[PDB]
Amino acid sequence: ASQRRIRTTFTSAQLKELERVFAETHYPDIYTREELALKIDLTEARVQVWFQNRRAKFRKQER
Repeated sequence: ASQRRIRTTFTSAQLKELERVFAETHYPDIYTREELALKIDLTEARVQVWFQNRRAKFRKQER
């Protein structure tokens, strides 16, 4: 099952990696999301949510 979309379930190491990938690729593709899912050991849906919310936050903070 997926995790709550508004809850953080990641470590500082996991968030660091997720942030790094975001900076490089803002919209992970099929295979990238798959690998990301393996990195966090959670459904791909969880990756999609994180990057979707992170992208929204980016746009809000974008100047």
